Amino acid sequence: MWPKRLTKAHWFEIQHIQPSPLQCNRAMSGINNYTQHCKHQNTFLHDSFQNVAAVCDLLSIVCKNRRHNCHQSSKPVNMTDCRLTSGKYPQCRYSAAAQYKFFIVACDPPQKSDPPYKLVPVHLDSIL
Ligand SMILES: [Cl-]
Ligand code: NA
Ligand code: NA
Ligand code: NA
Ligand SMILES: [Zn+2]
Repeated sequence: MWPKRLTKAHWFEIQHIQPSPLQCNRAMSGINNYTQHCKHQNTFLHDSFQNVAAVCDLLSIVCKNRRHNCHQSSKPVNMTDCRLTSGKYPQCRYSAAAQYKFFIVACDPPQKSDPPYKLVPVHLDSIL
């Protein structure tokens, strides 16, 4: 059972930091249970939390929401794009598509419950 009271960064990890190979139907089940719906799409970054969090130390750039707490990866990474293809919740089923792309994360100072880096990733802003 996932903790019931997650930080933004912890939810980012759960939703977007997962290793490959991974199967979309299985990998989405916890996320969907947590949100009580079949999420229509989700991108899994096939990199470690530590490596993704290190992107936060890179130059800050503008986000889609017009804040300036975003940061671009210095290299592309392998990622899987899970796209909902059928099922009534909780029977959610997905197609998978591999990608090899740069990403942009929004980062914030850690909350008290987060690992005590200078900044932690909280939102997958873009893939590009
Ligand atoms: Cl991972
Ligand atoms: Na509390
Ligand atoms: Na990984
Ligand atoms: Na960068
Ligand atoms: Zn949709």
